[PDB]
Amino acid sequence: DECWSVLEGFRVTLTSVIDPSRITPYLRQCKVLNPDDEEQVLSDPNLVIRKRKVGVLLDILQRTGHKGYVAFLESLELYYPQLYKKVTGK
Amino acid sequence: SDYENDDECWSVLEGFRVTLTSVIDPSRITPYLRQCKVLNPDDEEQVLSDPNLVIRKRKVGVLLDILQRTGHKGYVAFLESLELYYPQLYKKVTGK
Repeated sequence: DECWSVLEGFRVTLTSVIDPSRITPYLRQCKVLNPDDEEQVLSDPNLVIRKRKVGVLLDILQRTGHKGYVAFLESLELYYPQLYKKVTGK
Repeated sequence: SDYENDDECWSVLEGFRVTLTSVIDPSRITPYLRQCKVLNPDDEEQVLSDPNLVIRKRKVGVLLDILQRTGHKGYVAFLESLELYYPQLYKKVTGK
């Protein structure tokens, strides 16, 4: 049908206002975004932007003390194994 | 002797900060960290939000293209998400 092509006139309005991370959880639960879709939308290919977001993440985790430190290292061992070895001396 | 106590553990990662922040794509690990109970949903939204319009616009464009490929089901779901989270946009694109 024609629903999406009709919405095209509003594309720039939509893209200017929406912060995608506010709606991707809803859309994932609707099963119209698969996990690879969401990872694609939310990923940060620009280094400057990525660095800022990781910095904010580290700051949030730091405020939880050792608990966040341990969970963070677990997350590296799972998703960034080479980074894990570098920061833990293994 | 403990050299990563609650007081000092983060300071030991300080020397790796530039590398950590350059290699990690945060959206890949925030779901796991939320399951470890060290990130609240509010924290995760702070991390993943995009304050730069140019970046936001690209990501929403990518999202819209993915949703368009799911046809009418994606359209209905998308409009519901606007009803809830962007009510003024919902009205605008539906004529209210």
